[PDB]
Amino acid sequence: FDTDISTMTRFVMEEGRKAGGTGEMTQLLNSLCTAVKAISTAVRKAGIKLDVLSNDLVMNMLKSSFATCVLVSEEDKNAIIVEPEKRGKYVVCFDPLDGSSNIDCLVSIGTIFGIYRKKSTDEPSTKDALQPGRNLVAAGYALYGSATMLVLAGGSGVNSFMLDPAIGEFILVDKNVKIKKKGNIYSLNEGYAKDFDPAVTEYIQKKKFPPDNSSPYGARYVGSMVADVHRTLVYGGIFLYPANKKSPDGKLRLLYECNPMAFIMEKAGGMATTGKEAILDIVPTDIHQRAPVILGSPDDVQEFLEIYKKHAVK
Amino acid sequence: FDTDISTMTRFVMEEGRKAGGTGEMTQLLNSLCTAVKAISTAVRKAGIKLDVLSNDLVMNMLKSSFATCVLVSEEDKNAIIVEPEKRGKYVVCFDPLDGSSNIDCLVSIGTIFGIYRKKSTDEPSTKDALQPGRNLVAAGYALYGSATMLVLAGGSGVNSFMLDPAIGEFILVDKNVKIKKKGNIYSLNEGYAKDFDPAVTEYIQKKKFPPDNSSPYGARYVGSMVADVHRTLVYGGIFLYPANKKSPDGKLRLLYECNPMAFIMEKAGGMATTGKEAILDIVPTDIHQRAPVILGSPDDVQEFLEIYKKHAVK
Amino acid sequence: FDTDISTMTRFVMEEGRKAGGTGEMTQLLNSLCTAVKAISTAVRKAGIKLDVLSNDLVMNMLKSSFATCVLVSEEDKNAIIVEPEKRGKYVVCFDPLDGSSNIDCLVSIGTIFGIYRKKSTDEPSTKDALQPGRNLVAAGYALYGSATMLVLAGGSGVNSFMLDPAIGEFILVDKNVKIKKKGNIYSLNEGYAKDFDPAVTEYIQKKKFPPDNSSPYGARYVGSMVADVHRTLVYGGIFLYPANKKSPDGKLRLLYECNPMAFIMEKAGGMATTGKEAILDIVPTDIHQRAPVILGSPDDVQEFLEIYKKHAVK
Amino acid sequence: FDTDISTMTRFVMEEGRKAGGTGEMTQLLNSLCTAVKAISTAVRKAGIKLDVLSNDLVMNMLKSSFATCVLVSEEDKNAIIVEPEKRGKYVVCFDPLDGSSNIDCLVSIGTIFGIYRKKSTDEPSTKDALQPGRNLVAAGYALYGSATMLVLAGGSGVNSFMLDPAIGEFILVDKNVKIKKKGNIYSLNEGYAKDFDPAVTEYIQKKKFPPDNSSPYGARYVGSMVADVHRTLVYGGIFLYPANKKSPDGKLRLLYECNPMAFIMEKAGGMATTGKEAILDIVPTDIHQRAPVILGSPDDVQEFLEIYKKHAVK
Ligand SMILES: [Mg+2]
Ligand SMILES: [Mg+2]
Ligand SMILES: [Mg+2]
Ligand SMILES: [Mg+2]
Repeated sequence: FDTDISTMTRFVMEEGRKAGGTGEMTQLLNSLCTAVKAISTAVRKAGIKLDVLSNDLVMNMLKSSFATCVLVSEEDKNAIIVEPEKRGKYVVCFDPLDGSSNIDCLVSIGTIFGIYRKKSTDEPSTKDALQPGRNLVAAGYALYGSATMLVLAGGSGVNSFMLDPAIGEFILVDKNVKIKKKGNIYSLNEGYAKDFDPAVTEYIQKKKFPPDNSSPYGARYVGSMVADVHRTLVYGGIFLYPANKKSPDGKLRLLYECNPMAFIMEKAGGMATTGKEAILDIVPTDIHQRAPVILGSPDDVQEFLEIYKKHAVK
Repeated sequence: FDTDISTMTRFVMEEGRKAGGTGEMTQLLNSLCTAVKAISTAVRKAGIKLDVLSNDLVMNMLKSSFATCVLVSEEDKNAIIVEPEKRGKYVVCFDPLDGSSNIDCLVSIGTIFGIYRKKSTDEPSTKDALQPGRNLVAAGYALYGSATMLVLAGGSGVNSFMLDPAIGEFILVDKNVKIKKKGNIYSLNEGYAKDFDPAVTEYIQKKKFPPDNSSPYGARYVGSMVADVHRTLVYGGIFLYPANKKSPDGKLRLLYECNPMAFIMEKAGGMATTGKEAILDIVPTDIHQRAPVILGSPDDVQEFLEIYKKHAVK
Repeated sequence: FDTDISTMTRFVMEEGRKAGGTGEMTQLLNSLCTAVKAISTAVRKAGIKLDVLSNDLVMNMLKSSFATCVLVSEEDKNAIIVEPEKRGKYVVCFDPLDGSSNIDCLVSIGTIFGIYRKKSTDEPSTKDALQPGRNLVAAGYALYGSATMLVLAGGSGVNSFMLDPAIGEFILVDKNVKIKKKGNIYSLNEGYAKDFDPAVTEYIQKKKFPPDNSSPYGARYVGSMVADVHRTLVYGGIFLYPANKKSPDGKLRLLYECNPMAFIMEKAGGMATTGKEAILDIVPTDIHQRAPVILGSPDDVQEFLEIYKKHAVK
Repeated sequence: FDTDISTMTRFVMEEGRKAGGTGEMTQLLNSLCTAVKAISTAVRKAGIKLDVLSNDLVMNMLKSSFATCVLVSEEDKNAIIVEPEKRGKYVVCFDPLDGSSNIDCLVSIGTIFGIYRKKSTDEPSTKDALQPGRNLVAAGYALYGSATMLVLAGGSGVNSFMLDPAIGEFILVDKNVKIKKKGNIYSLNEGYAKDFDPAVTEYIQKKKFPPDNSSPYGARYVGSMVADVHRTLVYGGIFLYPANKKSPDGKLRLLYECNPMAFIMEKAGGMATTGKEAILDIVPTDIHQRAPVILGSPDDVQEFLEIYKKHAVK
């Protein structure tokens, strides 16, 4: 066995010692890890709804952290104001179990969260949760796959942690990851080819028949956001979830879905945009607001952006 | 805890009692399950090559089963003749760790196997492994995902088993599964759109702009065969791995990749073909021979087949 | 000869003048009658496939009616969208030649159709054909027997028309028919006695050994749906096509087989159910969907229903 | 002046060309518009009863349309059977001049109508007017305010038309309107606070002191149904007319008041319910039957519904 275990806690603990945290973020992240480990377990045996189980699990651990004041979940109509006695300084937006639809086919589902520091001195309210993604102080997700992973983006980089099931701790596996500058994979559901705007139809076209005669990009789309975004972070490329008829503003939620993934992308060196603007700069008006997202290696989203404006004729 | 555990072993044991097996198949399948459980473990922590580890693991457990005589692996140039003392009546073709390429992105990789009964009275040789897929007596795969699954197709149906990590046994989860008649998902790497033959280009086209004005099929492609084939078995639809420039005969291997998946499809009520002929009817000439594969719900591969012949102009 | 001929056309023409039709239904029904008359002829001499001939015949006459937009046939994998120029407001579901299997033994085969008014303002699609039977505006069948009959159920009753071969017109023969309240004949293939659920086994039993010591019902089963359903409408009784092993959801199709016959039954004063629910209330998900059917005189299907629930133990 | 005028007639004329109408609906709607324009005029100068004038006006224009057979007015004890010579296929329910009580204070009063297609082949009778709101083929109202508006809900959406007094035509102003998902205004006469059931008292309470500390909803109640419902459709929010002591079943009439407004709400993307059930699903027993109504943005009536059942303890 190893005598010096590099656990996530040790890591967030060092990090917090720089800025001089009170340690709340550590309580927050520890509580979160407990919820994630419980979910990985439910998932690894749920066969021999989980959605509500996961929501409650994450909600309860978060509250017991004494580190939060406002909880916004994909699973809740309204924002949650944490009791005064368990109150703390952070606002956390989360999607307890994402990809919960195609869950049977074992397609890598996951948990997504974004953490903001409350700014107003007054009583907590939904307003605290309506901050632009650029205001996030931490963000990440857990991918429940062959192994349970937790990717975390602090204000100093992206680090990948893998759950060691023998001791139930997330061990640092990759430190300060950077997304490659240009990738060879594009990802999106081409089954909606019929509703795609001309910009996307053109961009895709340039992928299958490159004009400089290079090898065309390969296609890859899992169907679960956390899965597609993770492959993107890891091997590079681009991920697209534009608007169509069935979802004229995109299908992915802004607060607890696009923002946390946008923040991780930038910290990783990638980019995240709506075509018009960067996801992190969008100021939210509603906690369940959606947004179109194009994200990935910088050289590919930029190439996308040119084609976007060539058609914006602004 | 449950007092009556429905383990895979109990199941293959009942099944074997019908035909009146000597019990070799049970030894074979038990040895296999041990190898799979060891691999799920290596995988769940391989981060904090596996290919060769897995090959050796599966090879060794198979030999110790006293149930086999000829082993054909994706990882081996030639077929393996099992020692006389450990010799048994079955020939097993396998792919120890498939999807071993995009393994980092947690995209559901797996193990694939096909089991044949030796027919010739003479000394074992490669010839024993060169039988048409229709001659298989058992087949299945293990999907290493959120949970480790083992799908098995005996001569009586397809059953899904999920690994209970607490006791290390595969518990029967789904009995005699049937693939839906028609699905709404199509799966293939459209990044090779440029090399696709007219039949596929047309079929795909009919998917994105249905002529009867129905809703178009959704796209889904994980990149790992076992993953894509499993989602197909589960939610229905179609999976396509045709030939192109880089692979003019298809990329998937016949013996230990297409055949086992073709056999499971048929037993599930689906179909598996090359366009010209059914995968199970192809008589192999080489153990590493490849084949183009179209497989899935019957109503979709048939629809594909019409378009195939409309272009075959035979 | 008669100076005042009571033809079907005159009849649908009067009827249409009530509701104030544009006359499309008349064009539709006239085109249909032409197809039926051509088929009766092919049949009356087919000896000295017809299926495909009949499908094309009915398809072509329907399109030329300028009264339809979506055609669903038993003979077609998908629904048919009628050309814009020949487009009209109705959706018609049909089974061109039913009983086409035991056709040699002269056992009364026939054509079945159901007519729906399109509801959506948008482009025609399969969805227009997926309406519950209770939405039918007209329905009927043609029985090709000793005489060619056409039974039609408008929203005002059931009328029987017989083809006068001398002038090639269907003359009204029976106006507003009503099925008797209770009949003395039961109809179903008892050769599947082995797969029958306990409810049916009990019901049949009460038929051969009536508990009130009355005379037992006679048995009658032609093998051709249109034939059995017609004898039922005429002399009363009950017709049963439940589910078994070979057909766990029933063998008869919902859209163009059970629905049109269910609608006629109700309009005739009879009932049509699956055991659980009335056939007309089932909302279709697929154009080739099947359904178990019990239909006939009200006093008999009700008696059946009691025994059904006595075993449902819901 | 504009060379291409987008009049309501042109619009209902295009729409009718889809379904293939005989043109009756156009005659119907044109006759209606004439009655509305005459009323807007009487109203714009009635100062320098109107109720009976309006009833007669609408009754006469409707009859001259040759498009109706049964007329049900708020102003008439019984239903009206239209003469055979002027008879047509539609049944129209209407409230000629609503809000006719607080008319002096200039509070936006209006005309409300609902149109049904007759179904029975027999002689017209009151029964034709007793169909559930979900059976409506068209519905709308005219708001006589700063401008005269006509809101129409066809089976394809809601469109707002404004009367151009210079040429006396209703010009399309807003196409296919959608009610916002959640609004910030609640509307009801709180002066009956004393008779309100606990569900409403609680819901209102959650509006003035939001539990998630958000800004409380503003109050707005004009006193005239058409006015309150129109502001609701336009800016979103919720409208409530529950039952009390003075009106234990609600005050608004079902046929020509709640149904037409319920149909418009749904077509607009909103909802309309009694607390127990949706207004459109209520099958009428009497032409002057009343119903409690809660209607508006979906996110608000749903929030209401939860509180309704939390108190139904069903
Ligand atoms: Mg989600
Ligand atoms: Mg392989
Ligand atoms: Mg048939
Ligand atoms: Mg009124």
